[PDB]
Amino acid sequence: MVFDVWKSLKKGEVHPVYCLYGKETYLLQETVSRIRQTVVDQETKDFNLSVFDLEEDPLDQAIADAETFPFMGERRLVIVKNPYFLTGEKKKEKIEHNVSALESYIQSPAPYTVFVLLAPYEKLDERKKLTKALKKHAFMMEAKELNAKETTDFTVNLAKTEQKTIGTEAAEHLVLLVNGHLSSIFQEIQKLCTFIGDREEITLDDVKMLVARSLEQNIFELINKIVNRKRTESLQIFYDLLKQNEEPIKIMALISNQFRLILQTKYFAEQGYGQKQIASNLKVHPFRVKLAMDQARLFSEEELRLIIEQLAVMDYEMKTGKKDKQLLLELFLLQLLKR
Repeated sequence: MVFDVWKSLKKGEVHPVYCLYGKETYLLQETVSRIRQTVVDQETKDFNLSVFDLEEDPLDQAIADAETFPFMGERRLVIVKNPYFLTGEKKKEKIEHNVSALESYIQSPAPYTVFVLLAPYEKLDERKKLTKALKKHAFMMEAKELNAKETTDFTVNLAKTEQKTIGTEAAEHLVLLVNGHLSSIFQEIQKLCTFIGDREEITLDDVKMLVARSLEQNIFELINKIVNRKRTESLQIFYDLLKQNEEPIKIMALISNQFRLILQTKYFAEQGYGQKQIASNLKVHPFRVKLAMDQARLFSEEELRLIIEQLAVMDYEMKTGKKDKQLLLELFLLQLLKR
């Protein structure tokens, strides 16, 4: 897990070869950053840090760097992004790398180098020689996209890394408020750990007082309330947005993005595709795809198409000429509530 690596780095356990994979790029990024903070010194970072992207860079140069002594430092850091040849994708499109030299390197790596493969794919091809070599010689870490329940456990465990705790109710509420984004959970957990001072436990009350419901979560909820005929609850959500000075045009764009998502999700769901395949097809986090799937059940295809076109018209009427922007939005939302 991400936590195994993070805890290891803090104990001074830094290994010569890592393979960080999975589609949760934020955790890949955060981990690469912690490894950097561990091995690189700012005074020598020009000399002891190298980043390559195998989409455009030669593997051999990354290896030649890895085999160079650190310069006025104890360790060197070499980062190698996008080993697409670890997957089963169409191999004709890009650079034809020297995989065998890489296999050789990870099997006998330079003791003074920390070599990190950053492979933002869900799955590596287990049949590939190099994949087998990594599972043996590299510290493998998967940063997968989480569902609702997994996201709660992640939040609970995250608090522990700061020597605090958070109960499952408080954690579930936090995850709800930030609409499941891990980057937001990480941020809010750090704020909460500081906030509670000497106290050990982040309470549900701490979460509610400190953590603001995200705009994107508000948009989601506004749409729930509307499709559920809860007239005042949804008028209240909309008002609060305006009242904290969100721009009507921005509110509209987010509403538009969600309705487009619902239509797409409904389209693929009705062909039997699951939360899993839809997220990867749409390049949207499964957490957010699940919610769109739930909402898609409450609208017909024809409604969604109408709603979407209404929003494109509003976008144009707002961007061009002088119509009352808030009024345009009021009318739209009122139409939705009668209809």
